Amino acid sequence: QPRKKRPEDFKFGKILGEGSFSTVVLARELATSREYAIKILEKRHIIKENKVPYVTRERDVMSRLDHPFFVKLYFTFQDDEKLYFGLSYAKNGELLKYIRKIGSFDETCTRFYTAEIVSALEYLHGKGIIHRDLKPENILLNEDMHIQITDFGTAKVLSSFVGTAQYVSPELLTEKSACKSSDLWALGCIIYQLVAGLPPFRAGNEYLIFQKIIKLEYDFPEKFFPKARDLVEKLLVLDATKRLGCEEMEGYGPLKAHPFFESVTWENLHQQTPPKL
Ligand SMILES: O=c1nc[nH]c2ccccc12
Repeated sequence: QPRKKRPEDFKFGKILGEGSFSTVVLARELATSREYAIKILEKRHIIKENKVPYVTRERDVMSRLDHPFFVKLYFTFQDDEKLYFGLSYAKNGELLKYIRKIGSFDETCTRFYTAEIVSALEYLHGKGIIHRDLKPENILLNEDMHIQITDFGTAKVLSSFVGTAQYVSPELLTEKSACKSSDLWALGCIIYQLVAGLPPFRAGNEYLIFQKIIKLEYDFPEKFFPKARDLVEKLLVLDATKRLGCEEMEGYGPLKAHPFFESVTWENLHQQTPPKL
C-alpha cells in the first residue's frame, strides 16, 4: 500500500458540512489533482464525550462498503490533534436540496431514486449493517446524479441511539430497539417526502412528532401516486415484522416486485441515466 497520506499532501478548500464531532472539508490532493471530501475529527473532543466507539464503528463500517450507491473511504491518517477520513466527494450535494428546489418529484423521478435507495439498502442489509439515520440530508448526489448514501457514525452492525425525529421508527420510541426494518420505516418516510414534498410526521416539537409516529397519525395528499401510496402504506406499519422488505416478509424480493417498481431494471441502476429533475 502507498505510504500514509498527510495534511501537507492536500490543499484544503471550503467546508462541506459541520457536525458536533466532525467537519467535512473539500480537499484537492496535490500529486493527483483529485478532490476528496475529508472528514476531520478532533481526538480530544471525541474522547471527552465518549465517542470512540462511534468513530471506530463509522470507520469500520465504511471500510466494508464497496458499492456505487455508498460513500467510499479511500484513506485515513491522523496528526496530533485530528483524525482525517478521505471520502468520495458528492459534487451535487443533498437529495434534500433537490426536494426543496423543485418542490416534489414526478412519478418517474420518484420511482428511479426510490429504486436506487432500495437497491442500496438491499446491499447494506445483506451485510448485516443497519444505517439507523437514513434521511434526505444524508443521501447525497454525485456529479452523475446517482445517489451516494453517507453518515455511518450511528450505524449498527448486527451480530441505544436515536436518529432524526421525523424519520424515527415506532419501535425505537417504545423499546429502544432497532433492526433492518427501522431503515425500511425511514424509506417509507422518504418516499412519502419525495412525492408530497414534505415528511409524513410533522409537528411543533419532537414530543409531538413522536406522539404522531406511535399513533401512525399522518395522511396522504389527494395528488399522491396511487401505487406509491400503496407502497408507503406497506412500509409505515407499526409492527416492524410486517414491513415490506423485512425478513419476516421474506426480504427484498417482494419489495422489489411491488407494482410501483413495475418498469424498473434492478440489475444495473448505476449504469442507467437518471431522469432529469
Ligand atoms: O461529499 C461528501 N461525501 C461524503 N460524506 C459527506 C458528508 C458531508 C458532506 C459531504 C460529504
